[PDB]
Amino acid sequence: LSEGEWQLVLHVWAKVEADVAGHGQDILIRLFKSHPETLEKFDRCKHLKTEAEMKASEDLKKHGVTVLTALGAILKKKGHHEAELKPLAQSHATKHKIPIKYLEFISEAIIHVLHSRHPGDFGADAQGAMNKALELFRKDIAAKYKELGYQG
Ligand code: HEM
Ligand SMILES: *Cc1ccnc(-c2cc(C)ccn2)c1
Ligand SMILES: [Cu+2]
Repeated sequence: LSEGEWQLVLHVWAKVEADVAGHGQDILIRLFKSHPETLEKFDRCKHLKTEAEMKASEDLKKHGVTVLTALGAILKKKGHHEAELKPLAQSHATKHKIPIKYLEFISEAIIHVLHSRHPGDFGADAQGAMNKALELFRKDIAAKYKELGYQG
């Protein structure tokens, strides 16, 4: 990414940081509605059936904050994120067993929520920048997955 593209990424991410939990809720709800098979990866989660139940779930809201906190730290590294990706690849390859296709699904949900909530800060320039940033994340975590023996 160019420096300008990183700045577009972090500009819209600052909007996410104004209410991390609400963004995380919308992102995970979009993920679970669009790809319900991902629900099975979480404990005490398959039982959630309606959007209202999903919005009421403290576990879901906590999880969305966990995801966005870690992703935001990664994005702020502007690609220099090997030390941040290392523990994530470790757990997601060997314990949670999250295939790259699921990381694509959550990337799509992130982009959907950012476009829905911040269209003025998420035009084609910023969309493409965020696309590139999330593609770089997925590329680098996929390489670490394989180092750990996981071909997902
Ligand atoms: C942007 C992508 C993602 C980020 C930054 C992220 C980040 C994290 C972090 C920081 C944790 C807690 C520490 C750890 O266990 O490593 C975690 C836990 C977890 N993640 Fe991810 N995650 C991502 C995507 C996903 C996806 C797409 C799934 C499933 C479809 C998933 C499933 C899980 C599970 C099952 C846990 C265990 C925590 C729990 O639910 O008890 N992750 N994630
Ligand atoms: C429904 C859901 C979504 C995301 N995370 C969870 C969860 C549940 C527990 C018991 C612990 C950690 N995360 C649930
Ligand atoms: Cu969780």
